[PDB]
Amino acid sequence: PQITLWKRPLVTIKIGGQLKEALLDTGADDTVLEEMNLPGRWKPKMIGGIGGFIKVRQYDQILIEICGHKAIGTVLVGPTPVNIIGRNLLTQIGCTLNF
Amino acid sequence: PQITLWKRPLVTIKIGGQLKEALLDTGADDTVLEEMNLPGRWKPKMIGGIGGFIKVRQYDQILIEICGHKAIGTVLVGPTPVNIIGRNLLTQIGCTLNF
Ligand SMILES: Cc1ccc(N)c(N)c1
Ligand SMILES: Cc1ccc(N)c(N)c1
Repeated sequence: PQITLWKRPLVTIKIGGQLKEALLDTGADDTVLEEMNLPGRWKPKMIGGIGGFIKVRQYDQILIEICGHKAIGTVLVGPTPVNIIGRNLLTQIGCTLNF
Repeated sequence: PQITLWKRPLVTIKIGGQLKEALLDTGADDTVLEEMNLPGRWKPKMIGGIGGFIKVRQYDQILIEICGHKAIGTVLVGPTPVNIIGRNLLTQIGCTLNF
């Protein structure tokens, strides 16, 4: 689709059997989701932004559907206040910025 | 232009006579720039993100060129580590996400 920016670009995602909403975030290197259990093996990670840095759990080769577009890759889970879809997954679904 | 997301979407901006680079950030409600002097009247503001909240100075009706596209509006200045072009200005230059 083509998404405009008058509101926050929150779209529907599906991950580990659950439906969520997530922000398509061209300013996020990585994908970061609110707390949730996800399969198996993780390795710690730190991410920073405005205000500071948080500890997250990194999970590799995770399947995630983003508005009907399936992608497999790295998902981080931790104390973010919004689910964020970062460039790691945006590249996979073919996402571009246009103006 | 059409920008892909393999790298961070850092583009050239011009503000208050200076050339800078800034991230086109669909995850930022607001525009936020590293420390710099700018004309006249400001009113305090707080912004949050990952890790916490920072204090910024809000400036209204500021002219800013974003890759050749001129926009006037609110610019915040404060201790951000990257210059961020948020949705307030992205809407003005006609910026959309497409996939
Ligand atoms: C369900 C699942 C969990 C972790 C990994 N690493 C993979 N590939 C798949
Ligand atoms: C140069 C300049 C500074 C502040 C404001 N508010 C405006 N409009 C213009």
